[PDB]
Amino acid sequence: KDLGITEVRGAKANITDLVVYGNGDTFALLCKASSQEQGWMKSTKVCNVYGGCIVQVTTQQRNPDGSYALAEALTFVPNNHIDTSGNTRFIGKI
Amino acid sequence: NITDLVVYGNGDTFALLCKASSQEQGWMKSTKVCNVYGGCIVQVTTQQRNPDGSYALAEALTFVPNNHIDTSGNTRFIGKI
Amino acid sequence: EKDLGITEVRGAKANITDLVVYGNGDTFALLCKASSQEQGWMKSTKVCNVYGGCIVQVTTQQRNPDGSYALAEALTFVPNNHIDTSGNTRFIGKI
Amino acid sequence: KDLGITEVRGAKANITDLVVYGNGDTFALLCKASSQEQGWMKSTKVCNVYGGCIVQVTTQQRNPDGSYALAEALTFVPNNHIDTSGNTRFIGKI
Amino acid sequence: NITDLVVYGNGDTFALLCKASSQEQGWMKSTKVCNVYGGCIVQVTTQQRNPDGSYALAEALTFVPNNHIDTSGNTRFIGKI
Amino acid sequence: EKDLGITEVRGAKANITDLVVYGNGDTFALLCKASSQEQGWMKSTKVCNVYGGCIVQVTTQQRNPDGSYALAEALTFVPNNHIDTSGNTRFIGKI
Ligand SMILES: Nc1ncnc2c1ncn2[C@@H]1O[C@@H]2COP(=O)(O)OP(=O)(O)OC[C@H]3O[C@@H](O[C@H]2[C@H]1O)[C@H](O)[C@@H]3O
Ligand SMILES: Nc1ncnc2c1ncn2[C@@H]1O[C@@H]2COP(=O)(O)OP(=O)(O)OC[C@H]3O[C@@H](O[C@H]2[C@H]1O)[C@H](O)[C@@H]3O
Ligand SMILES: Nc1ncnc2c1ncn2[C@@H]1O[C@@H]2COP(=O)(O)OP(=O)(O)OC[C@H]3O[C@@H](O[C@H]2[C@H]1O)[C@H](O)[C@@H]3O
Ligand SMILES: Nc1ncnc2c1ncn2[C@@H]1O[C@@H]2COP(=O)(O)OP(=O)(O)OC[C@H]3O[C@@H](O[C@H]2[C@H]1O)[C@H](O)[C@@H]3O
Ligand SMILES: Nc1ncnc2c1ncn2[C@@H]1O[C@@H]2COP(=O)(O)OP(=O)(O)OC[C@H]3O[C@@H](O[C@H]2[C@H]1O)[C@H](O)[C@@H]3O
Ligand SMILES: Nc1ncnc2c1ncn2[C@@H]1O[C@@H]2COP(=O)(O)OP(=O)(O)OC[C@H]3O[C@@H](O[C@H]2[C@H]1O)[C@H](O)[C@@H]3O
Repeated sequence: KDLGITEVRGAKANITDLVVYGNGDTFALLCKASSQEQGWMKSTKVCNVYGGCIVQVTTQQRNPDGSYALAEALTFVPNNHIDTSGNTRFIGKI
Repeated sequence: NITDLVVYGNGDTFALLCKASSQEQGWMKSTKVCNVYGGCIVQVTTQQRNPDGSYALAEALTFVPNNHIDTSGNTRFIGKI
Repeated sequence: EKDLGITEVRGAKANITDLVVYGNGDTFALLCKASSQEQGWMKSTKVCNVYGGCIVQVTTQQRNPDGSYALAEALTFVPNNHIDTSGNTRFIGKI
Repeated sequence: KDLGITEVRGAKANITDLVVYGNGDTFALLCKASSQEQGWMKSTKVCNVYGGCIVQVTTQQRNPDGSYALAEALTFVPNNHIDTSGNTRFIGKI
Repeated sequence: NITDLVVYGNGDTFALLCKASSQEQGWMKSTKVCNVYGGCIVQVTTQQRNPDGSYALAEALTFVPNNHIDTSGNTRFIGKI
Repeated sequence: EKDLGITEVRGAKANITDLVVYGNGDTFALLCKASSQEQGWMKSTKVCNVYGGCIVQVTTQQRNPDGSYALAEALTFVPNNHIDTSGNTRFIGKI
């Protein structure tokens, strides 16, 4: 598992057998932290919709034996969108 | 692909919005959407295979008012009903 | 092993000899399900109709090669919809 | 793990070292299915609050090696309460 | 009981509502509540210890409008603000 | 092993030599945290302020005796509240 992917173009450039259906950036990356050595990645991604957005938080932790623990959570946020017009993205009023 | 697959009801009740996967790295991630009256139900799914062949799994779900997955083109999107 | 293909209580009672049910075990009614007993997974959506809307549950279970399981659950309230079980195919729609 | 507990009185009568803080029936059992042999239990519990209720779904699956997999989920339901005045409980209008 | 415990902020931001546990059977289940303006945040927690000493964990969270955990008596409850 | 006591990005960068951060890594600001590095667990609440409310995340991680981990996450929207970080103790309150 590559712990530092930030967009679908960087994913296709680093995973040789990646298969993507639909718009791979439907959930745009808001922020992410990872340590390849400590084996973890945490990210927030946002899908803009009519009148609000869908916010996803993701955690993945690699174990010493090579296995993984995973968690995901999701919520709807009214009248906000992720702004992707800057280098540092944020959620704000539509 | 699955010889003994059994489906109850509409197996596409949650229609696929997007998906990424890698068979070698052993993970898949998808978003699926069920259109209902006045809004839609959005499901996110992650599955990761481990080196010993076992799996880690996660799921999350939310309601989105006044949106439907629009399947009228090749690229689906969630938008105003 | 876990039966991954149950669709209602009557079927569970007929296939699980020691099943114990408290209350109405069809409170969360099956909307859709897919499963493979040999590949070892099931995914289902269930709906509990309530006053003014319904509660929707999505459920995933995956069997591992060593016979253990991975599991996930998620839940949301849906206003002004109910599962309709009056026809061959069930659906969520306006109350 | 006892897979068939239905109320806090039955839990105290079967678990010798059980410790309960607060009202142990804050989340009242709505429905439950379990198989001791297949090793699983699934339950819905409901906490009545002002103007609505909190609904919890719980799944626990025992593995061949004696370990467990667990999952939980929670949502708020407006203008409904669990009715406990009958033997078979239901969620309905407050 | 925990010698190296480190707490940041108010360690009781989520106040305990109820809890059940068994040290021998190896599980604990709790509900905790954070009072906010106009409502409260309700967290449910489960932890199960395995025979090999490892753990399974689960968490869930929801917002409840116009309720607070009432801590004015020995038995706490969620009720109208 | 996982550092279970991080409270902000500056502390993570100073204690995790290969940390990589995309975007503003304090987007979810720490509200409260408890951890024991020796017992192997951490529990935290983080808040992302947005227009008209905030997003609240609760996070749990537990280390197992074999060095592996169990994890859980949950998330909800809270209307008309923000985390206030202007004082010694942070709190969620009216915007
Ligand atoms: N809820 C999802 N539903 C469907 N598909 C998803 C979801 N979530 C992730 N994906 C796909 O996996 C790829 C890499 O994911 P990843 O390497 O495992 O880490 P990440 O933090 O989740 O994604 C960070 C960025 O990557 C880009 O492509 C992603 C997505 O195409 C995206 O623009 C992300 O914003
Ligand atoms: N949130 C729940 N709360 C309480 N109890 C639950 C829940 N969810 C499931 N149960 C009980 O387990 C039995 C078998 O479940 P299962 O075999 O593991 O598969 P499934 O997809 O979850 O349920 C498919 C159908 O089975 C029937 O009986 C179920 C339920 O009585 C039902 O009519 C289901 O609609
Ligand atoms: N909440 C559910 N409730 C009931 N059943 C479900 C759910 N979720 C998935 N299923 C069933 O599993 C099949 C394959 O699942 P899969 O191979 O494991 O990956 P996926 O990302 O979840 O689904 C990608 C697409 O597959 C199609 O059939 C699905 C569904 O019939 C669907 O149209 C999906 O849109
Ligand atoms: N979100 C919770 N928060 C705090 N505490 C909880 C929660 N959930 C469960 N508990 C406690 O465990 C005991 C047994 O739990 P159990 O044996 O593991 O199975 P169950 O289906 O979850 O609970 C079925 C019934 O048991 C009674 O006592 C429960 C509770 O005091 C209750 O009235 C339940 O309605
Ligand atoms: N939902 C998230 N989405 C994206 N990224 C996240 C999330 N959640 C955490 N991160 C990143 O991991 C780093 C270390 O996290 P961690 O060490 O594993 O502990 P923690 O309790 O989750 O975060 C405590 C503080 O750490 C700082 O940096 C964090 C974050 O940049 C932050 O200011 C936290 O407020
Ligand atoms: N979402 C959280 N965010 C930050 N920190 C958290 C959260 N949740 C828990 N904590 C911290 O762990 C300590 C012990 O946790 P614990 O021993 O593992 O069990 P518990 O049921 O979760 O908490 C029972 C009571 O303990 C007190 O201190 C807690 C908290 O400081 C609290 O007042 C609890 O009300």
